[PDB]
Amino acid sequence: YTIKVEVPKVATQTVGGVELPVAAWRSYLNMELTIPIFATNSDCELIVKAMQGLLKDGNPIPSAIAANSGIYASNFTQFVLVDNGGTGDVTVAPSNFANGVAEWISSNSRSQAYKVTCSVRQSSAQNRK
Amino acid sequence: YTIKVEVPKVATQTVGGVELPVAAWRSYLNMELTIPIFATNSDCELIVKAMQGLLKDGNPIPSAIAANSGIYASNFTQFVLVDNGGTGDVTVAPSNFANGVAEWISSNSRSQAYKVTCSVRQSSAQNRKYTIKVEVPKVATQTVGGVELPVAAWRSYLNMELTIPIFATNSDCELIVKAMQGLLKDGNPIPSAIAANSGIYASNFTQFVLVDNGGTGDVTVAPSNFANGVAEWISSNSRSQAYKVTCSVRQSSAQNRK
Amino acid sequence: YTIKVEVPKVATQTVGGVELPVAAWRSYLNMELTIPIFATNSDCELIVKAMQGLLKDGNPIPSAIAANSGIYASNFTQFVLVDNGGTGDVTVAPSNFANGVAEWISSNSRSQAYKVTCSVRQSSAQNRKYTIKVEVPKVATQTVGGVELPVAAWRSYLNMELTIPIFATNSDCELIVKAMQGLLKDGNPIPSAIAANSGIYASNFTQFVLVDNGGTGDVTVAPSNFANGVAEWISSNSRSQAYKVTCSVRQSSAQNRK
Amino acid sequence: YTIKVEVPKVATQTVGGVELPVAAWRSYLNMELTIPIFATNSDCELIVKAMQGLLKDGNPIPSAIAANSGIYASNFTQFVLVDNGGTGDVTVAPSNFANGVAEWISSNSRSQAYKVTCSVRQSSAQNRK
Amino acid sequence: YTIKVEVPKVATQTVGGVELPVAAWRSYLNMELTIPIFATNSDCELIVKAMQGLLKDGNPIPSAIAANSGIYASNFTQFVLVDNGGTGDVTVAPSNFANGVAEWISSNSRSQAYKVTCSVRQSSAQNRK
Repeated sequence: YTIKVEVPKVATQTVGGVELPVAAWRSYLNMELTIPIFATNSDCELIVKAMQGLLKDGNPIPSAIAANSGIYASNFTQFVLVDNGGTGDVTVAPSNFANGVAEWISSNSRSQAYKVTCSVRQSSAQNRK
Repeated sequence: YTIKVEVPKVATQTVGGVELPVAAWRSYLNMELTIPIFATNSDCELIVKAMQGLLKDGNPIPSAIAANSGIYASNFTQFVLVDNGGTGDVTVAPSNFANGVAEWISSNSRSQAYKVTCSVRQSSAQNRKYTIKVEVPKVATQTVGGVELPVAAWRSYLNMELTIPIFATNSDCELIVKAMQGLLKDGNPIPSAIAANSGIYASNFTQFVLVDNGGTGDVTVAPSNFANGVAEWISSNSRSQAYKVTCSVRQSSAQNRK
Repeated sequence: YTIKVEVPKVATQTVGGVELPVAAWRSYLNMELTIPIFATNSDCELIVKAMQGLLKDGNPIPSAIAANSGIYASNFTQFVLVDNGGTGDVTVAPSNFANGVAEWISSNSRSQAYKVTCSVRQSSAQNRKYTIKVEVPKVATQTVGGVELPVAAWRSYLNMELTIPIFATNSDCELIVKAMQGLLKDGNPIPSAIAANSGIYASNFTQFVLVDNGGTGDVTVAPSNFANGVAEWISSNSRSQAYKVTCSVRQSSAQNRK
Repeated sequence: YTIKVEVPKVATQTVGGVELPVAAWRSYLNMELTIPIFATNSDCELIVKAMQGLLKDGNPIPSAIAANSGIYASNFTQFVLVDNGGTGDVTVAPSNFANGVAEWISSNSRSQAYKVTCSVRQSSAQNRK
Repeated sequence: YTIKVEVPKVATQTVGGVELPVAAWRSYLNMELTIPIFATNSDCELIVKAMQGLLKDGNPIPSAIAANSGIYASNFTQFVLVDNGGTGDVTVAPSNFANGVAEWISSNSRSQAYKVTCSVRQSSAQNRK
């Protein structure tokens, strides 16, 4: 799997006196996951559980990021990307499935929107990337 | 957005038979829409409203298409391009007929005006082709050399090509116009997807009425394919005698979405 | 003036169907008119009257066309080319049949005579072609070497090509003749524009009866296109089975208008 | 805009004893108008008003010309070019719209007729000529 | 005759924080008129009448311009160039007669003013341009 996420910072920009909604900067997340062909569905569930537990609230890895510090069909559906207790949530919706790459986009201007992509590819004879 | 429509010829047609050549029995519609990335949802709703007002009954373009005619000195009239409930309406007026291209612009400066152009041509021996273009601006004031000028921050572009065989009866052209009107009706999948900056994936991919004939004789299209992300609707007919609708969306360039 | 007419074949025709090949179902008429810049309105009315008298019922050319025939020794007769209410009428008489071209001239000198020529030919495997030419003079006296001679100051030229498929019935040829007669009837847009040295723009661009069948079964043509200045009329049919009329006017050279 | 007007002087000419109606001479008027794309309809109305006021009766420019002295669809319609109080008026009628150039011609012989042409063209990126 | 007219668009411009009255853009009108030496004063009056009728309100040529659309001594005196019903009129006044070219200028700043010029010259042996 190759999964990419983009988080923007929404703002207004003045191009010669003209106001346009843009993103001041964007943060990128890239992740690659390799699974051997011998893996049973239970092994895949264990991998998913490990990934979920890596970023649970209160653990060192998410706590470092949260303060900018260090160490001291039927599947192409809209889902909630950012949950803020029911108010201020960010929802992405499917947009494109060209070249075997699925895409999601939040309901906003394209310049101020969240972007999520996911794709699978048989990289090796015994590994699926 | 890329949209394609295929309409069958009904006059003197035998149901379930073989009718050749293919080009003598089918009408083709191809629509391309370019929207800049700076447009919000409210801009998309305005673009959808402009499209709904372009093909409304009684206006020059549907009247010309429904009667196999071109643009002449009796249907060249001003019409409401964008309807906003009687307040803030955007209307266009005849402004040019040079080189065989009919043009309408709104009562604004040349840098802040809605633009409509229409042309017809005998493209082949047995085919006639309509070319239609619409330009929708985003008005702004921009300061050059310390002086303010009216400009457009960006423009949204719509182009349409319509190919009709010479054997089509006036009723066939009326069917084409009705299908065009029913494609963009409010509440249908494509305008809803356009107004929300999204695509057609699983919950808006539903069957809908393409041709409305007062309850009796209506034409309904149902989903039939989703390969490569392109959504496809067909009617209850053979693939050679059915209404076909295909829709897809991609990112053409870094500044626009098609 | 450049004028084009398209006539459909009606015998054994199915309404709204597909009929192939195209060349087996349609008749074509192409007319070119060259008028010198020195002609006034009264000269144009005389030219229009000559055209009206050329295609009047009972005359050699319409009789030959309506019966698929050529020119032979029973319809080769003299006829009134220009009618001026019994006084000042211009008549032509048979004068030549060499090389397969039938010729008529008026009772005047060879330099001051109205000229009419007609020929037929099997131009293609399934098409027959009529070529018709008319020459209208402007008589004058000109002094060369101190001696007066009769000459023509200028000549107005009319040429017509008519293509008919071999499958056409006598009734189809009668329909063609009636359409030809109704095109140039007094009060219709084209003769009115020709008589006034003008074109078809907005007020003479009106619908008119092309084929007159005694009130019942009449054919009416209505405006449908005005691109590039060319005026176009069609009947209430598909573009493959309708009567089509196109008219345009330009300046061919510094001395003539076409 | 590029607007041209031709005014003839009607006469009869003897070509070897043959009388022909011709124009002894013709007067030509050529005018070019440039309008920026930023112009509002009110600006265009102001320009039209200035053009009309440049040639109003009693002003220096028309008075110099009148004595040969100096300084001391729905639009292709017939209109009156010369107004002479309802008697002796000159009316032009549309004739041709080839190559994007509209033409008008008075109801006379072509050799003794008034000629009016008008055409528009995008000469520059910000100017319409 | 060679007649030129300039119509400005008045505005204020900020040069490094300094306000100056300027014209954002200018529209130019150029016209050339040729009259043969055989023309009688009546012919010149007819030419002036044709020029006036070319731009009368309601005719195709001024109506196209008004909406930016197409086709579908004793003479050097001040005169009204733009008439707005007695309120908001634009008046030009004589300024210069150098090199045989007469000039008019509206009573404003030179950067925001209307400019009218007129000059006559014998271009050919039988034509006056």
